[PDB]
Amino acid sequence: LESVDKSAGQVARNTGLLESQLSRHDQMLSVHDIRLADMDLRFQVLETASYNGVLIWKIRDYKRRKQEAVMGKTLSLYSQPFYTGYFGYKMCARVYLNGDGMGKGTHLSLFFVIMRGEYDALLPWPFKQKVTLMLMDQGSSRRHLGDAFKPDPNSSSFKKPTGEMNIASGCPVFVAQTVLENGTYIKDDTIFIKVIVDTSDLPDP
Amino acid sequence: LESVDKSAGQVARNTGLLESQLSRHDQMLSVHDIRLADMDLRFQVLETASYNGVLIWKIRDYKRRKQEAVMGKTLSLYSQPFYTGYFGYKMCARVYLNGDGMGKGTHLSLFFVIMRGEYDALLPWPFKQKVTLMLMDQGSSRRHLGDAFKPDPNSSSFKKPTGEMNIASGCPVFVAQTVLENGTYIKDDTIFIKVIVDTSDLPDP
Amino acid sequence: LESVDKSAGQVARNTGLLESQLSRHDQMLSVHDIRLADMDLRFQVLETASYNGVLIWKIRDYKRRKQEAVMGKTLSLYSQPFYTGYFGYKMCARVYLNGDGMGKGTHLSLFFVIMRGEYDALLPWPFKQKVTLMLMDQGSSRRHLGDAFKPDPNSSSFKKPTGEMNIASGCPVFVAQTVLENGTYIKDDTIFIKVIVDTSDLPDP
Repeated sequence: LESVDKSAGQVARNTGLLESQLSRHDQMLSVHDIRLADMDLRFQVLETASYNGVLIWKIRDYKRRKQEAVMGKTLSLYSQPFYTGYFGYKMCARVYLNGDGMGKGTHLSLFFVIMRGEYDALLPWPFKQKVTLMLMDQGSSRRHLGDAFKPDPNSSSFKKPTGEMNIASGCPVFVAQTVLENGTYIKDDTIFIKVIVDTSDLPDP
Repeated sequence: LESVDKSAGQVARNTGLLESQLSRHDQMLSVHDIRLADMDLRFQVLETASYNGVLIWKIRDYKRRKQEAVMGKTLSLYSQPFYTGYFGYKMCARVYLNGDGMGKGTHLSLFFVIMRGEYDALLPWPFKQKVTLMLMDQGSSRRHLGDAFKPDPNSSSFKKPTGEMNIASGCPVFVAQTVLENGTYIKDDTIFIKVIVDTSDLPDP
Repeated sequence: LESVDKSAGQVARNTGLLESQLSRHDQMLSVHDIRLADMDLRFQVLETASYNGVLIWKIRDYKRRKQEAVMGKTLSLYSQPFYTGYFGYKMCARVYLNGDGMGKGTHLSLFFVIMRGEYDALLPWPFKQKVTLMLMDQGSSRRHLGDAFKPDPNSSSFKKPTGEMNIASGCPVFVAQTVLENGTYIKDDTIFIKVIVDTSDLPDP
C-alpha cells in the first residue's frame, strides 16, 4: 500500500476529526460543569442573604470543620454576605473554629468584615453603625453569647472598600471552646453565629 | 485476513473508544440538561418569594389543572414557599382544585402548611401566628373570599418541623366551585390564593 | 471491490453515525451555552432588585456607552426592574446617554416605565404614586440632580400593562451633558440614576 496508504486508507485522518470534535465538547462540558457549580453558591448566598442589617449564619460539620482548623486545612470560615438595606453597606462575618491570635487554640474567633459594596460611592463614611456579634444558644431556654462594639473611626478597617473585603476587626477571644462544646450551642454537628449591625438609627426609607 | 484481521483492520476497536467517549458526554449533557432545569424553578420560587409574612400565589391553567383533579392526575397543588421574616418561620399553602375531604368534588380546598425551615432551632414554638387564607376577586370592585384562624397548640400540625412539610391544616370546604367558577375570581384560566400570617404582633427588627 | 465495496468497507456509514451523534451534542452544548448565559442576567437583575419602591441603578462604560448613542448603536438603556412591594407595581427606568426628543444631542434622557407585572389584577389603577428621578452626585459633598412629578391619570402611560413595558413617560431634557460630564457625577467611566416612587402613602403591610 505504498502510493496508496494515505491514498486508500486515509481514514486515519478522518478519525482525527472525530477526536478533535470530541476534545472540543469535552472542554465545553467541563467548563459548563464548573459554571453550573457556581450557580448553586450564587443561589445559596442569595437564598440566605438578609437586607435588614441583621444576619443569622449557619455552620454545619463543626467537628469535621473544627478538626481542619487544628490541622491547619482551613483556619477560618466566612459567612454569606448581608446588608443594612437593599442598596446599603455590604458586609459579612469571619470565623476561626480553632481560634486565632490571643484566643488561638482555646477560643472561637469571630470578626466583622466590611466588604466592598457595588453601591459604594453613594454611602456615608467612615462606616459607623454599632455592631453586636453573638453565639446562638440552642438550649431549652438558655442564653446566647454576645458582645457589641462601635467602630473606631481611626481604624482602616471601617473605610470605603478599596480591595475586596475590608480588614477583619472583631474579637480574638470571643468564646472559649470548652464552653461552646460543653453546652447546647452545638446541636447536630453545627452552630449559628449572629450579627446585629444597627441600621434603625439611620432612617431606612 | 486470518492472523491479520485484528492485526490489519483493528479499527473496529478504535471505533469502540469514539463511541464510549460519545456515551460519556451523552450522560453529562443529560445530567446537565436536568440540572439547568432545576435552576428555573429555584429562580422561579425565589422571584416569587415574600419575606413579610404575606403571600400572593398564582395558579394558571385552572381548567387543564382542574380537569386533572377530577381525573385524579394531580389531586393538589402547592404554592411557592414564603416567610414571616428573612430568617423566620418558613411556610406555604396547599390546594385541591377539585376539593378533598368534606368539600370534595363540590369545593376548593385550601390548607396552610408549616414547612421545615433551615433556621428552625432559633425560633419560638409551637407556631402561634394567626392566619388568613383567602380567594382573590378579580372583579370590577367585588369582594374576595376569606377566613382567618388561630393555630391549635394541641395540634401536631404546628410544631418544630421534623420531616419536610408539617401537617396540612387548613379548610376542606373553603369555597364552592359553583361560586368561584361562576364569578370573577377566575380570569384568563387562572386564579390567585392569598395568605396572611400575622407577623406584626411579633416585632420584626 | 465491486460487490464488496459497501460490503467490506461500509465503515463509511458507521462514520455517519459518530458524526450525527456529534452534531446532536454540538447543538445541545450550544443551546446549553445560551441557557447558562441567561442565568447570570436572571441572577444579576435579582441581585440588584429592590422591593421598597426605591431604586439605585448603575451604568458602567458611560464613554463606550455614550459613543454608541451618538453613533446610533444603542440609543437607550434600561434599568433592572424594581418594585414598591413584594407583590406590588413592577417598574424600572429608561435612559438615553445622548439625549432624545427636545434634549437630544445636548442632554441626558431619563424616563419612568410602568412595566407589566405578574401580579397585575390585584392592584389599584391608574397607577398614581408620585415619582422622583435623579442623577447621583459622587462628589466630596456636592448635590445630585432631581425632579419629581405626579402621573397624569389621563395618560395611557399609567394604566394596567397590556403589552410588555408601559409607555415611557419621563423627561427629555433632564440634565445637560456638558453639566454631567463637567462634574463629579461621572466617576470611573460610570454614573448612577436614582428613582423614588412613593409607596409610603400606601400602607405597606
